[PDB]
Amino acid sequence: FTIDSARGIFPNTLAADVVPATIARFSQLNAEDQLALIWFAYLEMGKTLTIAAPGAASMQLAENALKEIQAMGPLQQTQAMCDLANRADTPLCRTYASWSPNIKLGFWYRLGELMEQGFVAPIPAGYQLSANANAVLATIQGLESGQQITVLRNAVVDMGFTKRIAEPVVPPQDTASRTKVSIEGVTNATVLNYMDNLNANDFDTLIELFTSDGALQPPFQRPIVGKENVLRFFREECQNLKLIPERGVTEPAEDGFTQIKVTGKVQTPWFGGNVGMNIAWRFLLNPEGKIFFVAIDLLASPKEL
Ligand SMILES: CC1=C(/C=C/C(C)=C/C=C/C(C)=C/C=C/C=C(C)/C=C/C=C(C)/C=C/C2=C(C)C(=O)CCC2(C)C)C(C)(C)CCC1
Repeated sequence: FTIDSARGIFPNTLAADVVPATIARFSQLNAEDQLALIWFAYLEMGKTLTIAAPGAASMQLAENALKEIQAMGPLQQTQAMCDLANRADTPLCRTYASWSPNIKLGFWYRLGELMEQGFVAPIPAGYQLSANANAVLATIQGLESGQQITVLRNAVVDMGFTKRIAEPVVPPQDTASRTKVSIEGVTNATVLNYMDNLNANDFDTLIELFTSDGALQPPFQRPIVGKENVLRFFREECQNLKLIPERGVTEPAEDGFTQIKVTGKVQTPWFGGNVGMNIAWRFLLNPEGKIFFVAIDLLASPKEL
């Protein structure tokens, strides 16, 4: 088999494909409506969910771009934001596209604060969304919180126009303070070491669990193939997560492989314990126990656990 055919293991797993569906609809909207829709979603979400502050290093990396926008007149500030949403080719859009997701998120977090305070051009008073935009926002507001925050993050990541700029790599958790996960039905050492090393930010140990040609598929993304690319992804995008696997099932696969499905919850440091995303992991292990393929799926509902 191939990496691409391994994408088919456990085909009964119902992923929350409403998320990429909603992003596709969002992406069709007029840029000002995209910005207003997210503003509306963010303000209403903020009534029950508090977003964690961006990290200090992230803010320093975005500081020069933020200062440039803040110095513009209001019409130019709005144009710059529309440029990002339209994916226009401008210097600002190219800088934005060089950033990791967390830096992009912290950039918009700060702009949102400044818009609330009146120091950056706000969405116009009394703005009404287009017919298509209003329906997109309705869909978002009917989703589970874990799906709502995934829509927002994906919309942020998709902006700008395509070096790589990321936050510094955090030191792994010291061994004496690490916790160990417990998974009903699953004692497989590779799966357990995967969860535990990711929870400890121990990416150098984590990557050694993979085959040389192995791949990791994040939710609604294509597989990331090979140790170099997977390790880069861990270091740039996978810091400070909390994986809470609950239960799993283990089955033989072709050629002496083993396939394992685990379900549980994951927390992002942007929301902490206030949002638990419903997640499945689908592992395909070679005869020596190395990870040939692992897919991480956002599940359609808690009924998929
Ligand atoms: C834009 C915009 C605005 C600002 C919007 C802002 C500020 C939005 C902020 C949104 C945030 C902060 C969203 C954060 C979402 C984080 C998520 C959804 C993380 C999910 C991570 C997962 C599921 C990890 C899963 C993994 C596992 C478990 C593995 O085993 C391997 C690795 C990996 C695959 C990664 C304003 C308002 C101004 C209006 C104008 C436009």
